[PDB]
Amino acid sequence: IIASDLQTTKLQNQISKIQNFRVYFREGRDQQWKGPATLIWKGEGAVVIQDGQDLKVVPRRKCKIIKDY
Amino acid sequence: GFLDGIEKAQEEHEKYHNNWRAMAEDFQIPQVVAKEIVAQCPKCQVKGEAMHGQVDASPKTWQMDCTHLEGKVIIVAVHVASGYIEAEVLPAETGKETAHFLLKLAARWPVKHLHTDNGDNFTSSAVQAVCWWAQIEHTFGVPYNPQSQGVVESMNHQLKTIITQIRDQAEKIETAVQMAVLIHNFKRKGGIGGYSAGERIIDIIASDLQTTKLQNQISKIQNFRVYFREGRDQQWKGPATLIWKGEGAVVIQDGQDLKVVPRRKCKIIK
Amino acid sequence: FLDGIEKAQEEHEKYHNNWRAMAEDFQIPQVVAKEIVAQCPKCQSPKTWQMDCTHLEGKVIIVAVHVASGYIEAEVLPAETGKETAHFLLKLAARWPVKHLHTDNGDNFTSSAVQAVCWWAQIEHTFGVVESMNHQLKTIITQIRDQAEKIETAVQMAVLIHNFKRKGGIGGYSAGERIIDIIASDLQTTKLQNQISKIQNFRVYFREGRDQQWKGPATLIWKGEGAVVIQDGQDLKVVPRRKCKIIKDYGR
Amino acid sequence: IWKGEGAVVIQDGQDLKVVPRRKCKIIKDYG
Amino acid sequence: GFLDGIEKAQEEHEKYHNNWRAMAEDFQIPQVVAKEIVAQCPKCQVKGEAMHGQVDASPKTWQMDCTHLEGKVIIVAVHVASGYIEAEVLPAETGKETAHFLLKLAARWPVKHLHTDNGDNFTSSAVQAVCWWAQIEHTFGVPYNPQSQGVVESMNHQLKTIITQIRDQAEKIETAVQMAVLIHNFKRKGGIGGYSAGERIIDIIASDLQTTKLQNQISKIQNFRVYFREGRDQQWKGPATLIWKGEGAVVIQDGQDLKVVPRRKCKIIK
Amino acid sequence: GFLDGIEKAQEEHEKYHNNWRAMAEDFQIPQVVAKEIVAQCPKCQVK
Amino acid sequence: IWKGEGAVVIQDGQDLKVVPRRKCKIIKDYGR
DNA sequence: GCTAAGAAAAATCTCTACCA
DNA sequence: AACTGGTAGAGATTTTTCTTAGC
DNA sequence: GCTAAGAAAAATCTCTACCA
DNA sequence: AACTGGTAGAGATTTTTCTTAGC
Ligand SMILES: O=C(NCc1c(F)cc(F)cc1F)c1cn2c(c(O)c1=O)C(=O)N1[C@H]3CC[C@H](C3)O[C@@H]1C2
Ligand SMILES: O=C(NCc1c(F)cc(F)cc1F)c1cn2c(c(O)c1=O)C(=O)N1[C@H]3CC[C@H](C3)O[C@@H]1C2
Ligand SMILES: [Cl-]
Ligand SMILES: [Cl-]
Ligand SMILES: [Mg+2]
Ligand SMILES: [Mg+2]
Ligand SMILES: [Mg+2]
Ligand SMILES: [Mg+2]
Ligand SMILES: [Zn+2]
Ligand SMILES: [Zn+2]
Ligand SMILES: [Zn+2]
Ligand SMILES: [Zn+2]
Repeated sequence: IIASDLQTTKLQNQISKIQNFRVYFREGRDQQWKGPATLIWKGEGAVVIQDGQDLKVVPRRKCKIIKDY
Repeated sequence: GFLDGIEKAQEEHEKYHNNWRAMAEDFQIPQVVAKEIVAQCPKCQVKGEAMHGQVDASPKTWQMDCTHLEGKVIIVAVHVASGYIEAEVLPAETGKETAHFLLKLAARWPVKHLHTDNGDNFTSSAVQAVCWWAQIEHTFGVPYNPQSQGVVESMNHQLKTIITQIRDQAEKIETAVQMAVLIHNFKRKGGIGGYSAGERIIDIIASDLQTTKLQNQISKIQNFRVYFREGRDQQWKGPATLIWKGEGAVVIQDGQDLKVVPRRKCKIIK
Repeated sequence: FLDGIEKAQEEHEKYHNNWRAMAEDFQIPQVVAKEIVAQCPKCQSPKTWQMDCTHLEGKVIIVAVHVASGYIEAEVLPAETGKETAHFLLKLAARWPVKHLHTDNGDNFTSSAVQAVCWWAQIEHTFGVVESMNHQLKTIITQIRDQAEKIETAVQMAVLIHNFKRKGGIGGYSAGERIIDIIASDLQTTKLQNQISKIQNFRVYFREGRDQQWKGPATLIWKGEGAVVIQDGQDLKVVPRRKCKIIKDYGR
Repeated sequence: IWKGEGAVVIQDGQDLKVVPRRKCKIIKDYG
Repeated sequence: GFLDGIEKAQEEHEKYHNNWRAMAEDFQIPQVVAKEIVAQCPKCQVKGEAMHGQVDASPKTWQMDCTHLEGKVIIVAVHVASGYIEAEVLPAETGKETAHFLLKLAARWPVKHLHTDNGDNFTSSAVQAVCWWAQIEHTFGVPYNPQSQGVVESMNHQLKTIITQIRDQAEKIETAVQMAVLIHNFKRKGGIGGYSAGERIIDIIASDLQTTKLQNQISKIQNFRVYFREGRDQQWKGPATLIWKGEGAVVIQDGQDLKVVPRRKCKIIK
Repeated sequence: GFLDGIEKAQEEHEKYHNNWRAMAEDFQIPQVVAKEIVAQCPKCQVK
Repeated sequence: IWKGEGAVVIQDGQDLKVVPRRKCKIIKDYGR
């Protein structure tokens, strides 16, 4: 009972430290910097982010991705 | 110690928005802590990561755009792998004329992939119907990012410089556009092979067809299955087709995927 | 090497092979094989187009055909004057290499506008395949007529079906594959001819075995890392580089 | 060496490598 | 031969405007002749030589410009060697207010050289009168070339980003401009010495004064005249002052010009 | 961010006097700040 | 006090003295 | 007769503006 | 979760080619 | 007691947008 | 004949510093 709780907390710790990133992006006709969003997919050249239950594709030249220590 | 310095640095950044070198020198905290104080601020974070991507350059990809010259509308298509240009003057910038231009282009050359921006004539039901009938995959760029279509905007620049060079030899603008297309395609050399654009599109399409037929004839008479050992765990994967054996490594095909495996981790079976 | 050159000369003396086949079979370079063909007395078009006008549903269809492959470019004209014919010819010459044009003695084909376009684009025009291609295109146009609304759409859809969907002939190819193969073969021949003239502007003095006197001026054919192929006395022979001296020749 | 559907095997200076198809140009290069 | 090829290449370029690689391959002429055929054409020659210059960065040079923000007029001056900024909001873009701004700047700091563009407020009789009274040399840039004043346009960019960072802490725009000047001058570090802009202007001006006084005291007690031999002809030039003698070369002053002469070509005389 | 982890690690060491690798692994803070939290305590010693 | 390429200046017993680097071991101190 | 200096000519590398 | 800057010319630097003086 | 592997932390290098 | 692009931040790669296992 206790051992399964320890193993579950270890696996959830690894899963929580894999892909919890924040994205600040720049989009629109007047290109303003907008708030945080969640990274979904990251390819070379562009990223797919989820912001306010809307999917957007941003080039990596117009975004900043913040990790966790 | 520096824990009270960390609290003072948070108050100071909340007022003045220092960068990390100013806080790490004024309050004598380490640089990881000052970098975290700046990185947890939303009023900062206004800068991108300073790189460029690379566009798709397959042997059947075309890019398309519209430009303006003397109150007319020119539409330009470019073959990406060679630099080969087709261009025309439209009476209007509607979707019907863009669909007719795309249908003539597909009737002349093999088109399998089209890349455009998000203009109103390209996001149209007529263009969608022509792409459905002629079996073309249409992709659009990220909005307000002209670097996604870099080749056709570079060719907009080249076409306009040639038109100002030969402008006084024609009466109308449409004659001058077709003369500039001829000068670009056949009278300018230099590039990958020292070619012009017409010689390069002939070489690219002919080499594509010849190399598919050659490796069809090669693969239909093969033998020598290969069993190989790879992965993070030293497992054994299934039947792989040997393609080429070199002095140092071998080339195998597994699940229509090509892999280069060294000679120690594989065995050939007749 | 020299065994391959002698075998290629004997085989050409029997059967008169071509230079691509001899270069692939006997494993010699292509400039040597081209010289073997060029020395034979018994061994000595990719850019010609035909144009015509036809009628359909009160509209004028103008058709150009590439003769060596059967490749088609068509259009629908607003009238049958010489200005629209000159504009169609200028577009065709802008997209494909056109050097020889064959037409009939029509009015719009014999005009000052067509004459000025042929002068600017350097085309040889001759007045007298297109009729067979017009009949085949019109059978396709009546076959796919109900899939389109206008006549220009049906014309371009029939051009696509003719060029890329109908296969036949010897190997079973369409017309687009045949025109690209023909033009690529001509491009290979012209590039090799440029290399041949640039190499053959030299001259070779060679020193034969067990002689200390230099021989006559032999023309250079091929220059390798360790071998040199020369022509002398209507004979080809291979001399190594340690007994050769290559000098420029000014014999225009 | 081999041209696949989404990858190309090339030999560059006695080094075999696998490049994507969209990053290659295959010529015969008369010259 | 290729002499008839040269005549054909001239006719062909007159019609089509080929580049030199196309003519050198089609007509088989050498590349020097084809380069000359292109270089003698006026319809070509539309391209610059692809380099950048470097601006004057003496320790008493200032650059100045005007920018716009929310319907106001900001005027910015920058000290070039340190990056030190003064900025204000003007009621209008006339020459009277620009002359008053320049007079306050000259009353605060030592100004000897001013560089501006060709705006109407800078090419003015009031600015000319202030520069005459305060003994400032005014230079103007090449017209419609903003790269001549590169430092002050870079600082226009930095000032606007800081103003958007601290905008919600002030009511008016003038308070926000002065808060941004304080944040730039004293709260941002990194550069030549790891300094801010205020520490760097203090270091530059203080080191200038100290090094002049030190070498005045050094040069007033010198001796050791030097006779040296240089030039394309092995001549002898006149009395030169020895400044420093190093292991390998010596430093001499001749006609207020500094020269580094090796030790073989000189003799020291007491 | 780990600055809230710094405040929580200070409270946790004031109660239980943890070692520095334990605080660095549990609160996800760097090792320099964890050694400093141990170093400012008069009863403890980083070893 | 000072760490040189070959010398080290230390304070001990209200006295300053110079010890060479071959007879010294420098360790971090956590004595806040 | 053979080598090598010296200059001409060709090839390769870095960097810029413009494309709504 | 499946996207992306590129082209061509102007000089600068390095390498290859060609003629002739000298032993 | 001394060395060295391994990881954390700091320093240096390349490249981008924006400034009418 | 006397003029001229620059600044600062985001990652990537390399170097220095610090703790601990092992002989
Ligand atoms: O800024 C443009 N070019 C200049 C440029 C470049 F080419 C390449 C670069 F790397 C940088 C550049 F600055 C440019 C802008 N737009 C369009 C263009 O085609 C276009 O070339 C376009 O069609 N649209 C439609 C889709 C939505 C609406 C109409 O706005 C956009 C705006
Ligand atoms: O294009 C400008 N900046 C952007 C920019 C840059 F900063 C630096 C770059 F390397 C490139 C850039 F594109 C710009 C233009 N002008 C003036 C500016 O100050 C100015 O910054 C200005 O004052 N004048 C006056 C003098 C005559 C009239 C009024 O037109 C000019 C126009
Ligand atoms: Cl767009
Ligand atoms: Cl100006
Ligand atoms: Mg567009
Ligand atoms: Mg565009
Ligand atoms: Mg200005
Ligand atoms: Mg300005
Ligand atoms: Zn901040
Ligand atoms: Zn024959
Ligand atoms: Zn020209
Ligand atoms: Zn404690």
